[PDB]
Amino acid sequence: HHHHHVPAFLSKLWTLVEETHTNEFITWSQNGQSFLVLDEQRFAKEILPKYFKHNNMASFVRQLNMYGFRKVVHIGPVEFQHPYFKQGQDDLLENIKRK
Ligand SMILES: [K+]
Ligand code: NA
Ligand code: NA
Ligand code: NA
Repeated sequence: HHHHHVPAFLSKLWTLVEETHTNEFITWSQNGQSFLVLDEQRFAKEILPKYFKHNNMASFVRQLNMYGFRKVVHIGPVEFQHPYFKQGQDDLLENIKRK
């Protein structure tokens, strides 16, 4: 029920990150506070078509930016975070707003 009013993109993303089957491509990271895409190219070819019906990483990242996700960088893989996108906490998803 936490997903009714959540944009379909975000609901689908959260479920994708949660799904254990897809951890080889995309996983929770930083104690569930961020998520990690292990290889942009592999992810865009093998995950984006099934889950989002396209194969374009820059368009997926543009949607992340639209909802206020940011990149996590060390002081290829890419890591993103949003304060209301967290492991086992889909009750927070309704807080995520568009630009
Ligand atoms: K996953
Ligand atoms: Na951003
Ligand atoms: Na996050
Ligand atoms: Na969440």
